[PDB]
Amino acid sequence: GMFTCKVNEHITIRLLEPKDAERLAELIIQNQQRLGKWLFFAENPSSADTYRETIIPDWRRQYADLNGIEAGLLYDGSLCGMISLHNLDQVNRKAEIGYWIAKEFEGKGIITAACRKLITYAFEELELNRVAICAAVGNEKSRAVPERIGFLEEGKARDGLYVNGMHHDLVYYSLLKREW
Amino acid sequence: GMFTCKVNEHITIRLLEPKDAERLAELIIQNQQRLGKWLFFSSADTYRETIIPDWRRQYADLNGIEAGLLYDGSLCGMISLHNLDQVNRKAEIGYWIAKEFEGKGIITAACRKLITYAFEELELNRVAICAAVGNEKSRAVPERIGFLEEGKARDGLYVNGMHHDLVYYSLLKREW
Amino acid sequence: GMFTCKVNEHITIRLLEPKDAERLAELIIQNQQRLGKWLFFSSADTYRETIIPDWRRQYADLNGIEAGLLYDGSLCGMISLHNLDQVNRKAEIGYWIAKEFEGKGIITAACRKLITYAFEELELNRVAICAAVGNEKSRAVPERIGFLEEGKARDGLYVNGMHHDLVYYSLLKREW
Amino acid sequence: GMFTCKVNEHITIRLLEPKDAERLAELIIQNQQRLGKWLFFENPSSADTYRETIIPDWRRQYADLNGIEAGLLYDGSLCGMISLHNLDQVNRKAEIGYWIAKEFEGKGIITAACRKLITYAFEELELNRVAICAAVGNEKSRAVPERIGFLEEGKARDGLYVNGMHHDLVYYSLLKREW
Amino acid sequence: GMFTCKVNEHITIRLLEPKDAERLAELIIQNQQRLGKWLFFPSSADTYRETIIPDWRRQYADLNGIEAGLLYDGSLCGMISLHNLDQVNRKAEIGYWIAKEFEGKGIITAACRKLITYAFEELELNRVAICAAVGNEKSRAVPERIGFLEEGKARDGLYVNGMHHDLVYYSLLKREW
Amino acid sequence: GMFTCKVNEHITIRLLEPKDAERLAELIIQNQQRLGKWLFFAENPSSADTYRETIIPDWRRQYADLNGIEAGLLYDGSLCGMISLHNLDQVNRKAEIGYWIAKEFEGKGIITAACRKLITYAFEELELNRVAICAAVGNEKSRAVPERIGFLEEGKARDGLYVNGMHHDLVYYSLLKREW
Ligand SMILES: [Cl-]
Ligand SMILES: [Cl-]
Ligand SMILES: [Cl-]
Ligand SMILES: [Cl-]
Ligand SMILES: [Cl-]
Ligand SMILES: [Cl-]
Repeated sequence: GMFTCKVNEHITIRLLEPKDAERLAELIIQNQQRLGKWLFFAENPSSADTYRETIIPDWRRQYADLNGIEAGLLYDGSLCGMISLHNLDQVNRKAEIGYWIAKEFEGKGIITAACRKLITYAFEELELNRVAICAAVGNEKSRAVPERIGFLEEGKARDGLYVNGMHHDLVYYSLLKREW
Repeated sequence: GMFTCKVNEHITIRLLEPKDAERLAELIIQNQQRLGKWLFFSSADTYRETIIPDWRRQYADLNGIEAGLLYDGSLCGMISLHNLDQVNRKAEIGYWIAKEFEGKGIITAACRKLITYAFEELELNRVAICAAVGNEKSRAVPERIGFLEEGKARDGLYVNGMHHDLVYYSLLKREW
Repeated sequence: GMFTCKVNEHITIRLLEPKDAERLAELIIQNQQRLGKWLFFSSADTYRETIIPDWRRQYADLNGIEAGLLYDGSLCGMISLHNLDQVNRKAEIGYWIAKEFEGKGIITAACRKLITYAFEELELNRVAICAAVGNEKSRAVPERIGFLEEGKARDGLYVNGMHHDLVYYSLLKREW
Repeated sequence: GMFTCKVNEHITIRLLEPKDAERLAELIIQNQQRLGKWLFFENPSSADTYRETIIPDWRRQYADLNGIEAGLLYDGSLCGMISLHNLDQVNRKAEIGYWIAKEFEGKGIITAACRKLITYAFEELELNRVAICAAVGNEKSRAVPERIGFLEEGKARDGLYVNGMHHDLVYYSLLKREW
Repeated sequence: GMFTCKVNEHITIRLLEPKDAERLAELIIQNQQRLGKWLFFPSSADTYRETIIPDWRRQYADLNGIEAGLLYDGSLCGMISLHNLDQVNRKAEIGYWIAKEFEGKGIITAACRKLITYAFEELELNRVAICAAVGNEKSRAVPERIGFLEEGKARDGLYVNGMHHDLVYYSLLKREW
Repeated sequence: GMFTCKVNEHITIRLLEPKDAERLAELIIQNQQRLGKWLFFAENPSSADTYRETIIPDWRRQYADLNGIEAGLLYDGSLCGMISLHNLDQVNRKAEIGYWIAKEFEGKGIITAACRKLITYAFEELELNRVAICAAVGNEKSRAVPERIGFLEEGKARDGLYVNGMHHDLVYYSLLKREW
């Protein structure tokens, strides 16, 4: 990585590249039954070849054009999962954050730390005013993230998700620049 | 229009076209300092050359409809289905109408047709409407129709300099 | 469809959609023959991802309309306004329909609507219909509507290894 | 011009470049309307728009292989355009059009350039049919197809809008088994 | 072809066309790699007809470079290109290769010369450069016959089947004309 | 910037963004009657709109597409120049480096320091074999950069540069990944 984001001496964020195709792909299979509650939706497989030629390239192109960041999470130099800034709406000065992490790395404080830099990035660099995270109401290591950083529940989206044939509610949390 | 959507008499819905440009801009200037609370917000050339055509390509590519409203054959506003998300089987609906035509019950009837389309044609499960918190006129729409208030986005809107909260309403395909 | 053209209680003309891909291909195969005599060109895939997407985009950009014909609700064929030439204020109209439905006077009634569009909305001065010099059922159409024969295109067609001539018919605004 | 079409010691045909802009805008205005009849079209556009849009678009079209929009060069310089359009591959046919300045009339330029274009059409493209149409009252173009061996096919009623009005178009086709 | 560059009575240069795709693929397969040294180093008719040839054409339409075929007695014996065009710096490079079957007939030299006049007279560049693997006699000789001067070496400029070789560079200045 | 390259405590490298256009354009008008010896010619120089709408966006896509870097040099926070890796030839495993700096920032070793990070990346990530740098023959300050890091002079380009009306020679320099 020429351009990189050091979160701490253990956590690193960087934009994927095509050569990241294999690990991501494999890294999404090793956890292929679960990873849908964390608003992504890999109930039906990654491909590696698809990631190499289309998804990652599209992701970079998007970073190039400035609508968001689809990035990889790194712990001791290995892809553990991904973090993301999306639904960027400059006029309204806001974006949302998503993320997910391989089970093995659950519990080391990765996502929470990665979100913090990403939050700092969002408020100081993009001069955004609001950042939101959402998570399936249902159970959450994921809701736990906005709650240690200090977001506020603001609402629910009834049937906001459609994972594995099932309808779930989505709960919204938001954090304002002045509160941060 | 070859292709059109009759809501009832007086009220027809249709994609815009380059030639709608001079009037769309006129209609937007006479209302400039309002559409924003209505979640929208101009050089009538830009619409002809860039914005109307983009809205059209976007409809051709199937993600959303940005359409014009017509009262008795004239453009009096817009209605719109955006944030289409086929994976979560949900979308959202926005709208705005020129003062001139307020109170004749257009938006409501227009949304009713749009929701129908969302629900039996795109087979969406969820439809939301979103309104700045202080604008009773828009909120009145989800409310007569039967949506349920779902939450707020703190600081959701940035209208001419200030912060305002947005409030969401939703309708499920089964409550319909 | 949000946006249709209702010809008349049986017949609606409407844009095609990717999801028409499966029926559209079943309907061309069961008619792989007969169809180049009505001057028309693969898989439910190529239609789903490439052909219809471009027709729609063409419509969004304003050159012509490649629409489906719908009898009592389902696709029975397609009607077309092509070679739009604005400067010269003219265009052509082609069309085809599945055998299943050849008796219902669909093509003619659709054509009649599209003609109205060409002259009243597109403000065109001229519309032409073209046909294989030997397709009596095609030739009938312009003729019944009142088009004049203008001439022939020598070898204008190449249908399966062989070539056949094309006959032109035209209709001027001040006649319709 | 690296790649070129030598009609004869006198006439050459070749793609235009952006640098040809100045002299195409200029050669056309020298002659405001004498053009919509010649089936171009008026309100003559500038050198910039020819240099940055029209000529590049013509070249890309040639690269993709549908049609030629080429400049006509009479002994060194730009005296007109000839072109191959409505190239219909499934029906194996195209249409040829052209125009030259009032200054180059008489020298058989169009006729000569057409021939090569046609020859290309029939054995390279392997097209079956080549057509030319022209305004009924525009003997100058008409003499061309009649000179080469095309047959009058029909007239399109009101097929042209030169300036303000409408005139009819007369058609001429030339099949392959036939030249 | 409508548009053609006539080098001489036996040699013509022209843009390739999709239909040229089967012949280029074969011409390359039966030569193969002894062309990696030329500066070419595979893929099919299919890839040539639907991607490589079109990009080539499109780049000719855009006025950046020429990728053309060499024709000996109406037939494709190889290619020549004007690449790395740099209009601001008034310079370009020229490359080529022909099939063995057609070696020794003076084709490459002949087309280079034509290509050169054009680089100098019509595009009005000041500089023209050519390069070649340090040990590719056949290729190095063209520039020297024409009167290009060796300008320098690019260390490890080539990569031919896992080995790296040096590139030697020759330039020719307009006034040296 | 989220993703950057910390060269050292004062010098950072980053992809430029549309909002850097005003500063880039001004820096370019400010110099420019050099900037030719430096091998970066606008010729018909900047225009803050053009860099914002076209030039900076394309550079960003190139970075996404993975074929080069057009980055900004920041001293203590702000643009003082650009570094660049271009002519990326993955097949021959080689590429070239360019860079320019504003006069007021001359002589602090920004370029050298930044080229080393760039090289590192070139040799240990794109895994290139060769890296070159070229410069105007009489551009002592530029020439100094390669020679200080230990490249070797490889040859000359006769009239390779064309500055303000006239021609000058380009001299080439190259570093082979096995000399590191
Ligand atoms: Cl965590
Ligand atoms: Cl209302
Ligand atoms: Cl019928
Ligand atoms: Cl003549
Ligand atoms: Cl030789
Ligand atoms: Cl330095």
